[PDB]
Amino acid sequence: GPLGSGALKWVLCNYDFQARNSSELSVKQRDVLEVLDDSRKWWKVRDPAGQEGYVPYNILTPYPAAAS
Repeated sequence: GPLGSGALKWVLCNYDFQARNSSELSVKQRDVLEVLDDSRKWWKVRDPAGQEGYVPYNILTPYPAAAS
């Protein structure tokens, strides 16, 4: 088959978290966001409205697109 060159790495939230301090951003249990930085516990992500902000990785989870 072909090689491809466009594999993004989204995350699915598992708990809600209100955040508006200065450079933080609120998230919800059904929100889905794309990871921009993972250097520390405060991951940086982009929401579907076009903003950005920091959030703790502990409430975020991978997007394996499968469950049981």
